[PDB]
Amino acid sequence: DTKEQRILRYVQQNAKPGDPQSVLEAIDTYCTQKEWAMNVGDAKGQIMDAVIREYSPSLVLELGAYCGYSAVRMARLLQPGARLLTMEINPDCAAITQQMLNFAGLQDKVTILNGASQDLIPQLKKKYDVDTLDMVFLDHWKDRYLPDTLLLEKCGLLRKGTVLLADNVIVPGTPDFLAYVRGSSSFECTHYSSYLEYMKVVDGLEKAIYQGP
Ligand SMILES: Nc1ncnc2c1ncn2[C@@H]1O[C@H](CSCC[C@H](N)C(=O)O)[C@@H](O)[C@H]1O
Ligand SMILES: Oc1cc(-c2ccc(F)cc2)cc2cncnc12
Ligand SMILES: [Cl-]
Ligand SMILES: [Cl-]
Ligand SMILES: [Mg+2]
Repeated sequence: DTKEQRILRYVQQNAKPGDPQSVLEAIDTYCTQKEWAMNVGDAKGQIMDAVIREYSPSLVLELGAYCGYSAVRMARLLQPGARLLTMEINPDCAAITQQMLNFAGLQDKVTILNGASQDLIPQLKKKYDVDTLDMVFLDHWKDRYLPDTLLLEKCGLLRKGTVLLADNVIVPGTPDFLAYVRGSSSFECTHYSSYLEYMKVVDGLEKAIYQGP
């Protein structure tokens, strides 16, 4: 078995079904005590939670699901009827994510789209009936942050006030994205310094608010 399979099994055996908080705790504990994994983690998770509660987004897009940690984290704070779409290129992780969401009881709030973000983003309007996004969590490969942001704008998916929240802007880092949004009059940016998940290593999130053309 894989590390991802072991994470899911641990959750199933150490958290309570339908209790998102106990799922996060179980993942955090396994990844602290047993095997590191690239979940956004509790340190940065807490800053995400603060952002989510500030904006109360009705429709969130996540880029990069992995084992579903962040999707559980965001979905648990969504208001009734509010939705998350999460894109995941690896089918094994998409399957882990779905199972994680099911265990947590958040499956009716989340749709996991198995495919590349660059292929799926142009389908959101027609195929998934999206108008505009309220928030986007960028947490997939770091070289896609900038191209996918520009694609989101091209496809008419951003509106005035759409909140981009980007993980890992320090480690591994996303230099082209960071310099772009910070230099653009189309974004209002704020940096939230934190720590790499499960490590004493500085990391941070960037919040970039779309201001229109
Ligand atoms: N272009 C792409 N489109 C969709 N998913 C991608 C991608 N490039 C990478 N990924 C996926 O992005 C993930 C990054 S890890 C995501 C962790 C998750 N947000 C959390 O905090 O819990 C991996 O599962 C990887 O397969
Ligand atoms: O949060 C993350 C962390 C790391 C990562 C890996 C190795 C390392 F040494 C440090 C950090 C990689 C990621 C890829 N996609 C999404 N999120 C990531
Ligand atoms: Cl990467
Ligand atoms: Cl952490
Ligand atoms: Mg990350």
